[PDB]
Amino acid sequence: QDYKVAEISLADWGRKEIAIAETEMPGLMALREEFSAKKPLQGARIAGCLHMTIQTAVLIETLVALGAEVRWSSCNIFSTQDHAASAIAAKGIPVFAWKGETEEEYWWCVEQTLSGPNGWTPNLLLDDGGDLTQVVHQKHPKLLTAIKGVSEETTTGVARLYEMAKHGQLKIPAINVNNAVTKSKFDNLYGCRESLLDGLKRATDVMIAGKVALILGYGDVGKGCAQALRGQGATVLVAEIDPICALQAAMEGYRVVTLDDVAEQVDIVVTATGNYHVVTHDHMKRMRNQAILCNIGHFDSEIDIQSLKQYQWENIKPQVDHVIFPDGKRIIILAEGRLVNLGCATGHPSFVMSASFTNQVLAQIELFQNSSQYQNQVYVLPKVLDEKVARLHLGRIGAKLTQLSNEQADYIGVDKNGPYKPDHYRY
Amino acid sequence: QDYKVAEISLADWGRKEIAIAETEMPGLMALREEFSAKKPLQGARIAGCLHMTIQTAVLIETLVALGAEVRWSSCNIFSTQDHAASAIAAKGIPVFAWKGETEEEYWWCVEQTLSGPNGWTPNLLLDDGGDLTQVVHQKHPKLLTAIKGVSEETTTGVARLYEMAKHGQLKIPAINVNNAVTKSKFDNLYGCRESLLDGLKRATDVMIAGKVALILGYGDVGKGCAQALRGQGATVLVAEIDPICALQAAMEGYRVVTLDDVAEQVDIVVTATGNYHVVTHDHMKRMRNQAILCNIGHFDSEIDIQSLKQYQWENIKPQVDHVIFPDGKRIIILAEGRLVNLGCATGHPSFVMSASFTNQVLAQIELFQNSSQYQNQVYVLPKVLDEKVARLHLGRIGAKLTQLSNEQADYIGVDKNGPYKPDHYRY
Ligand SMILES: NC(=O)c1ccc[n+]([C@@H]2O[C@H](COP(=O)([O-])OP(=O)(O)OC[C@H]3O[C@@H](n4cnc5c(N)ncnc54)[C@H](O)[C@@H]3O)[C@@H](O)[C@H]2O)c1
Ligand SMILES: NC(=O)c1ccc[n+]([C@@H]2O[C@H](COP(=O)([O-])OP(=O)(O)OC[C@H]3O[C@@H](n4cnc5c(N)ncnc54)[C@H](O)[C@@H]3O)[C@@H](O)[C@H]2O)c1
Ligand SMILES: Nc1nccc2c1ncn2[C@@H]1C=C(CO)[C@@H](O)[C@H]1O
Ligand SMILES: Nc1nccc2c1ncn2[C@@H]1C=C(CO)[C@@H](O)[C@H]1O
Repeated sequence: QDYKVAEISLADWGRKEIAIAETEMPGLMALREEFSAKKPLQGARIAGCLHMTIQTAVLIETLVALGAEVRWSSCNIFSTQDHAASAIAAKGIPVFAWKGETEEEYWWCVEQTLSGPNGWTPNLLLDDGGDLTQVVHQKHPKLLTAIKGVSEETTTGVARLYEMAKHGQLKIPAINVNNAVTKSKFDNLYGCRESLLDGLKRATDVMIAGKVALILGYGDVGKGCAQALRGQGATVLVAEIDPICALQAAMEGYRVVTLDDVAEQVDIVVTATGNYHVVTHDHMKRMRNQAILCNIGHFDSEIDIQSLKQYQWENIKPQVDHVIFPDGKRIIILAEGRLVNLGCATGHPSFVMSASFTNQVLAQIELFQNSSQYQNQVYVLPKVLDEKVARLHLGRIGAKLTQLSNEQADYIGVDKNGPYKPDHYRY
Repeated sequence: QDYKVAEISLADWGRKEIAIAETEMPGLMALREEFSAKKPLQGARIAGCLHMTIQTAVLIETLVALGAEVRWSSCNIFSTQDHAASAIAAKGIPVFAWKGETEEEYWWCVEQTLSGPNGWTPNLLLDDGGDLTQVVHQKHPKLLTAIKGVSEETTTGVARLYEMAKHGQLKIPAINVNNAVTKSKFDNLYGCRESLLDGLKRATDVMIAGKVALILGYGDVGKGCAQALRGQGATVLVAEIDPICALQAAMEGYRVVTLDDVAEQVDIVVTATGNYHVVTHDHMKRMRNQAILCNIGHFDSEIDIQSLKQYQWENIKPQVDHVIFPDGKRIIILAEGRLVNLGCATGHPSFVMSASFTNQVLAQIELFQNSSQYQNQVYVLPKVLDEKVARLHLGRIGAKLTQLSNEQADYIGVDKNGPYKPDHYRY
C-alpha cells in the first residue's frame, strides 16, 4: 500500500532490466561489495527526489544494501520509467512516481517521501534540481532541524543552493555532486552526447544529416549535444553568453550565433542553458514549418511554452506535439519543453549513471557519518574519492592504468596512490 | 652589439611574418590599443625566458609598446625562430637566442637577460618552464629582492613553483598563467592539436592514416595530440596514471594501455606527461624498425635519451636522427627528445599564442602595479580577465556573443557583464 506506481505488474520487466544494468554499473556494485556487510548507512532515512529510471533503481537498492531506508519520488513529471518504479515498489520500497504526472501529483509525490508510516521522517535528502530541498526549507522547517544534509545531482540544483547560501537561506550542509569531475565531465557531457540523440529519434525519427541544428549554451551539456549532432552530419550552430565557452565552440569549428539572427534558418533547436526563456514566442513564430524544438536543461522554462497556449495543440504521440500557428505553419515541441532525453527516451545509459550515482552514495555516507564536521554551505567531495569513482569504472571498459615509480611520483610531486592533480585542475 | 642571433640579415623576413602575425593575434593588438598611450609598464624591466618564435616577437613588442624594457632568451635550445630573433634584435631589443644552442650557450643566454648595460637589472621575470626562475633563486639571490614577481607560462614551470612553495623556497610572487582557462584549455590543447602533427610531418613526412600511435599522458596536451592523430586516421592508444584522465580517454574511444605491454605494436610514440623516463631503454629496444619517437612535454627527460648514447647515431637532417641498435634495427628520434612542435616545426600558430600571451601581458601589468598586494605564493588572474582574454579573440573568428537580459542574469545569479561561472568551473 505504501507506494504509488502506474502498473505494479511491470515489475518483472523492470527487474530484468535492473539485472542487466548492474553489469553496466560497476561503481555501484563495487560499493555494495565494499560496504554491504558493514552497513554504513544503517539508521539512514533518505528522502529522494530524482528521476525514477532503471538507473535510479540500481542506486536505490545500493543505498538499501548499505543499510539505508528510503522514500523516493521523481524530480520530473515525464522522466519516470514505470517498470523501474514497479520493480522498486514490488521490493517493498516506498516509491511515488509514474510517467505523465500532473504538477499537483508531482508535488504530492515529493511530500510522500517526507512522511512515512510510524512517524518515519528523513534525516537525509537526495535531490536533483533542488525541488525537494526547496519544499523542506520552505514548507517543512521543523523537519529541517533533523536533516543532516542534502546531496545534489545537477547544475540547476547547485545554482539554487548557491542562491540560498548567498542570502543566508541554506540551513543544512549540502554536497554538490554535479561538480565531482566524474559527474560533470562525464554524465553532463557523454551522457547527453548519447541521450539527446535518443530522445530526438524516438520522438520524431528525424534525419540528423544535413540539418541545421542550434544548441543554446555550450557548457557540459551543450558540448555533448553539439558533438552528438555533428557526428551524425548536422551543421551545428552554438549560442553562448560566456566568451570563454563561445571561444571553445569556435575552436571546434562551430559557428557561434544568436537565435535572434538565425531563427529562420534552423531545423532543430536544443536548449541547454539552465536559464530562462532563451527561446521566445517571436523565435518560434519565425521558425520554419516542422522545425523541431526541445529542451535538455533541467526545467522547461528554458522555453516560453506559455506563449503557445494561444494556438491550437495537436498531439502526434505521447510527449510529441504540434502547435499550429495562425498562418498554418507547425512546430514540433518535445515533451512540452521538459528534458527530452528522459521525457522522450530513457535518459543517460547505465554505465555513466553509475559514475554519477557512485558519487551520490559516497556523498550520503559522508553526510550520515560526518555531517557535524560541516557547516550550512556547499561542499564537494575530496579528489581521492573522485579518483576512486573513476578507478571503479576502468575495469568494465578495458582501460589499464599505468603505475608511477617512486621517482616519477616525486618528479611531479604526488603520492603514487593519488590525488594526482591539484584541486583547481580542470581536466 | 647588445644581442646575439644567428644571422641578423634574417630581420626583414622575420618582420614580414611578424606583420602577418599581428593580424592573427587580436588579443595582443587590443592591449596595445588600450594601453600604449598610458604606458602602464613604463619602468618595467622584464627578463624573459620563453621560446623566441614569431609569436613571442609580437609578445615582446607588445610589452615594449606598453612602456617595458626587456631582455630576452629562449627556454629551449631548438625552439628559436632565427628570423624572429633577428627582427627583434634589429629593433634594438636585447635578445640572446638561436636555433641549435648547446647547453652551455643556453645558460649563457639566460644570464644575459639578468644583467644589462648601465647596471640594468630586471624587476620582473617572464618564464616558461621555470629555468629563469631557478637561476635567479639559486644563483642571483641579491637580484631576488628587487624582483616584484614572475609570470609562468607552462604546466611544468607551475609544478616547479608549487614544489618551491611547499618547502619555503619561493621568494617572490608568481602568477600561474598556464591555468588561465584561456591558456590551458586552448594553447595546451588546440595548440598541440595542430603543432604536434606539424612537427611530425616536417621531420619525417610519415603517413598518419593506418598507423598505431601511442600518446603517453592525457592531460591538456595529450588530449590535443590524440585528437590530432585520430583526425588523420591513426589508431590512437593512450597511457595514463590518473584514473580520471584514463576514463576520459576510454569514453572517447581510445584504448588505455601501458607502454610496457604495447611497445612492439606502436608506429609512433608521443610523450606528453611532464614526467621522467616514461620511455625507457627496453621500450625502444622493443620498438619496430623505423618506429618514430618524440616528446612534446616541456623537458627532454620524458625519454631516457642517455640510454642511447651507447649506440651509433646517424643524422638524417637537422633534429631528425636515426639510432641503430646492435641487431641493425633503427628508431627515429625527433629533436633529441626536445619538444617536437617547436623543435621540428614552429610551435603553435599565432592565433592561440595570442590568448596565451594576452594573459602574460596582463600578468605583467598586475605584478608591476600591485605586486605589494601579493605574498610569496602562486596566484592565478581573476576570472573577469580570463573572460576578457576570450572576448578579444571572438571578433577575429566571427563568433557572436549572446547578451543576457536582466532577468536571465538574475535567474542564474551572475552580473550581465560577468564573471559568468563560479571559480571552480572546469569548462
Ligand atoms: N538532461 C540531462 O540529463 C542533464 C544532465 C546534466 C545537466 N542537465 C541540465 O542542463 C543544464 C545545463 O547544465 P550544464 O552543466 O551544461 O551547465 P553549465 O553552466 O555548465 O553550462 C550552461 C551554459 O549555458 C550558457 N548560457 C546561459 N545563459 C545563456 C543564454 N541566455 N544563451 C546562451 N547560452 C547561455 C552559459 O554560459 C553556460 O556555458 C542545467 O539545467 C543542468 O541541470 C541536464
Ligand atoms: N610543446 C608545447 O607547446 C606545450 C604546450 C603546453 C604544455 N607543454 C608541456 O606538456 C607537458 C604536459 O602538460 P599538460 O598541461 O598536458 O599537463 P597535465 O598535468 O594537464 O597532463 C599531463 C598528464 O600526464 C599524466 N601522466 C603523468 N605521469 C605519467 C606517466 N608516467 N605515464 C602516463 N601518464 C602520465 C598525468 O596523469 C596527466 O594527466 C608539460 O611538460 C607541459 O609544460 C608543452
Ligand atoms: N537515466 C537516468 N537516470 C537517472 C537520472 C538521470 C538519467 N539521465 C540523466 N539523469 C540526471 C538528470 C540530469 C538533470 O536533472 C543530470 O543531472 C543527470 O545526472
Ligand atoms: N609558437 C610558439 N611561440 C611561443 C611559445 C610557444 C609556441 N608554441 C607553444 N609555446 C609554449 C611552449 C609550451 C611548453 O613550454 C606551452 O606552455 C606554450 O605556451
